[PDB]
Amino acid sequence: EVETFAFQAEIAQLMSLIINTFYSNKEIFLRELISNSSDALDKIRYESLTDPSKLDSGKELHINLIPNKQDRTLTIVDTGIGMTKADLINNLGTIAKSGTKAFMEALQAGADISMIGQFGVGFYSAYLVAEKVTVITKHNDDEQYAWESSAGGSFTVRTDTGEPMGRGTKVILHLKEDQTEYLEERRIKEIVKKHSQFIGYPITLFVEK
Ligand SMILES: CNCc1ccc(Oc2ccccn2)cc1
Repeated sequence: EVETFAFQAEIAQLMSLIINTFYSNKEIFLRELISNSSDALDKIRYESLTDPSKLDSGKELHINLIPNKQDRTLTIVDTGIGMTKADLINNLGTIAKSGTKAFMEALQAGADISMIGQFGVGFYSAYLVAEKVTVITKHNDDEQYAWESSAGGSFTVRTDTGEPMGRGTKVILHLKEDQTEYLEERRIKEIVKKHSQFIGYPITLFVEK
């Protein structure tokens, strides 16, 4: 059972701007997704301060970066609070309509695309480098779900049959053909050190055979 939804108009415009504006500094997508993962980890940590059972679904709080050159995918995994089906609809737990409006105003006042994360819609910077994005997520209060979109105005949500995650979020970036530099170990390391060296969770960069 696959459900197909239309993006709200303003989110569709945000995605079209990210895809179609000439902007060479694409590497910021990874900073934004790691920052989102840190935010999600902070949330489950905070809930666990008063209810330890919130970590029955997994005590480890971490971020994994998994490149796969055969699949041409970069996957960012975190064991944060995850998202309910309702959160996945409703723009992956963001205030994306008002955030996009504020981001648009800033761009017209001289800001650039790299400020996107200050407006709460940093997730959509994934489309700087990905032709399709798959989000697998498990929240303590819901079942495991998969969100997917190749932009073009729509996304899908289905129950995830795949590997159980326990708790957290997996962002799978299906990279554009000309953006495979983001599968190279030395490139990922360089970006993580430049933008995320002080993240307060362990970031493990997986290697390949
Ligand atoms: C914005 N809150 C999350 C967060 C925390 C630490 C962090 O680390 C670095 C590393 C290099 C330069 C700047 N910040 C990056 C993001």
